[PDB]
Amino acid sequence: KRKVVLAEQGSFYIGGRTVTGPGKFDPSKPVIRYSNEGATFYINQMYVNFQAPVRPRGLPLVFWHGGGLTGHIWESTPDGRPGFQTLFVQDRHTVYTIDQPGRGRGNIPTFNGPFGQLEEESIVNTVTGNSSKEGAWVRDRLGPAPGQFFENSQFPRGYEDNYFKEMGFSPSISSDEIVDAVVKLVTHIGPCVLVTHAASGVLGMRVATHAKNVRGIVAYEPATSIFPKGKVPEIPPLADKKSQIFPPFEIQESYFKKLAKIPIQFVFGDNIPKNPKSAYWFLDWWRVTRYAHSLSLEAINKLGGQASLLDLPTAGLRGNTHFPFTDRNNVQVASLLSDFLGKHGLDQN
Amino acid sequence: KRKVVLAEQGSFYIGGRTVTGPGKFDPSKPVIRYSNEGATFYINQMYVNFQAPVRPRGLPLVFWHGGGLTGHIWESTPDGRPGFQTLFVQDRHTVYTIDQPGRGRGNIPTFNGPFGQLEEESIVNTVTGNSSKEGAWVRDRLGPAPGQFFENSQFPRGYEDNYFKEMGFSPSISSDEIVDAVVKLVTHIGPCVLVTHAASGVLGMRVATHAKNVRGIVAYEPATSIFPKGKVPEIPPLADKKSQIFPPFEIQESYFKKLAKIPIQFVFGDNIPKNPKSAYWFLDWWRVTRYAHSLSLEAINKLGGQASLLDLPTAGLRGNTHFPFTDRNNVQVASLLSDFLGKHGLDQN
Ligand SMILES: CCOC(=O)c1ccccc1S(=O)(=O)NC(=O)Nc1nc(Cl)cc(OC)n1
Ligand SMILES: COc1cc(Cl)nc(NC(=O)NS(=O)(=O)c2ccccc2C(=O)O)n1
Ligand SMILES: COc1cc(Cl)nc(NC(=O)NS(=O)(=O)c2ccccc2C(=O)O)n1
Ligand SMILES: [Ca+2]
Repeated sequence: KRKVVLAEQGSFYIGGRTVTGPGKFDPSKPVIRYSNEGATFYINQMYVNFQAPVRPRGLPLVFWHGGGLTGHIWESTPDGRPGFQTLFVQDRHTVYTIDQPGRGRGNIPTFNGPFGQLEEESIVNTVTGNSSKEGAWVRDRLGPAPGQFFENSQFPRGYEDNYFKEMGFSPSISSDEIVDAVVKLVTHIGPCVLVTHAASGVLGMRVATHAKNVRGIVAYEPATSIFPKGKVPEIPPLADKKSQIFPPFEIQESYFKKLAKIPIQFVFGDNIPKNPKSAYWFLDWWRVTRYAHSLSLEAINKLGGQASLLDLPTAGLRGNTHFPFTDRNNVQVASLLSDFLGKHGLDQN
Repeated sequence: KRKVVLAEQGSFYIGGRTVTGPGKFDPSKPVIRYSNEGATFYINQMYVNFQAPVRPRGLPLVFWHGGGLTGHIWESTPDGRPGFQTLFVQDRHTVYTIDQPGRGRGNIPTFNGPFGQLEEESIVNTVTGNSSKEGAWVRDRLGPAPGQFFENSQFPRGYEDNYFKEMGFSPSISSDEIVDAVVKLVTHIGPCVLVTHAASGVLGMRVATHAKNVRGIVAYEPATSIFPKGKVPEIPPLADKKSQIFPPFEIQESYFKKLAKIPIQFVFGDNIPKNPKSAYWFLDWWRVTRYAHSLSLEAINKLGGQASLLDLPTAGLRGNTHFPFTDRNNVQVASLLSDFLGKHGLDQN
């Protein structure tokens, strides 16, 4: 089960643009100096890895990490078991994994000067934000509070250090430029399936409205909902009566209707409450966010779509976290993804 | 020949520490906020990838990228040919590739606040530095000035954008903490060989003085020379009679002596001038830096060592850049690395 046979593997950079400092470069002057003089910088490019099996069947899969993550989460679980990259090469799909602009091997746009600043232009903000171990613990629903685990947890307990070390900050790159890089990738590889997670959920939906080569989407616990412009349904605030979920993204209806042309599945793990929970902000946040997504999928289906919501507990899988593809039962989670691909013929040539 | 059979592959995080923000975490309060309140942050951890062949022979190889780079440079060349990772898995070595702390999938230590600042504490500097395309062009000796190639160049022309997109800034993480992470990796792996490049040259030498598991070093064009404390020889300034090379790193003789106990090879490419070249700063810089390394290797041999300098043109290979392992003749470069491993018994069990 750890063995993998690759016809080919590799990695490359795609997307991005260039920005430039003032003046001219002189090769006789000291080159190692604090200066943007005569400088050309490549910024906002994306890193892409691929592994291809011998005799691939069906469409390539593009795995797109969630917020603050990298392609590592598709490579291995925190306790060292095979990730979805290995599992789906074994399932005879070519597999692409990316580090989006601003994350991991993607570009972080900084120069000579305060972070993110190229002379007078602010490419990204100098002030950053970042989550904590404690924030990530409850965001990911390991348990209701740091140090605590829900009863039938599929988290790989004992490997907390490995898990939280994989997370980090994102600079303030425009979401337009992240979408642009993946649109370019989808043009490059041809017909494919996007497999997204959390923060890349809404970005993958946006990519699909720009790229007909996206033939299906599976999104693990997407973080932001998407609706036709001006048609966002009423969404309640959280139980604290003061907080709200992420403002839904709105796109013009002519683009939204492209989401009705491909199969789309949103997958949710366990321990999302049915009723308000004022004591546990992130549990309540997930309740209302999942509700918003159910309305988003309904709007897609009313336009002729093929969108569905899969709650892993309804499929017989209990205890999954916000990362079902690295949980202890990730092989069973992968089996459900294979089922989706097979149902729609995305595993056949 | 692109096919690769892996007994196993994966990745993991290792090394690093934690820093903590003020106060306590309350799961009832909004978790997504501009605050380090109650926050634990994992910082300065390293990303590690591994690919193991069936029936490995000899010691595992740890490939360590140069300055501003990532493990991508061992995966593929800019024009998409197999990198040393593939070539040496095919050569029946287990291959580790790393993204060191502060680069790629390694941690970049920043929080909520100005880049690198945790409340009143500066973990890394807010002001960054970075090379340009122009500076990298002449540092890497593609040619004497940006956009110009040496006639004999082994660079994969036409893939310049791909090449420069792989480079980025590094935050001011202490070199001690980078060495510490690799020492911990070497402890985990067991006996191994370090293959370093440019900025990681001096760091790999330091790791070997702390880790008897390092059984050999091959360094491609190391950037900083190393000497016993108080025994730095006379090194001239550059031809401009103003600039100097990087100040040599000095270590205790009792640690320096450990470098005499393992085989060490420094590898240099082509187009490094023999005589002073005041018109081309980085060509002259490489002349004096290579000279300093010659004296460093001499110092190791006078302690009973086996340290050698391989100039690729003397082996019949002409035109190599600062990245010989991604140049057009990188298969021939790899053959010379296999020759070194075989002479010293590092390719047998
Ligand atoms: C006219 C050719 O198209 C391009 O210019 C182009 C476009 C987008 C990304 C990369 C390239 S590229 O060629 O500069 N490089 C690649 O195509 N890279 C690449 N490298 C690997 Cl190792 C694999 C791959 O696709 C599987 N693609
Ligand atoms: C957890 O605690 C904190 C603290 C602070 Cl300051 N910022 C964040 N931001 C995110 O988690 N941003 S997200 O983009 O990864 C994301 C958000 C909601 C739900 C999911 C995700 C996610 O992609 O995993 N989380
Ligand atoms: C090229 O032009 C500029 C401009 C500025 Cl501001 N800073 C740098 N820094 C480096 O290249 N730093 S290095 O660490 O990668 C390195 C240095 C010398 C020789 C080799 C390397 C190297 O690792 O490849 N280069
Ligand atoms: Ca989302």
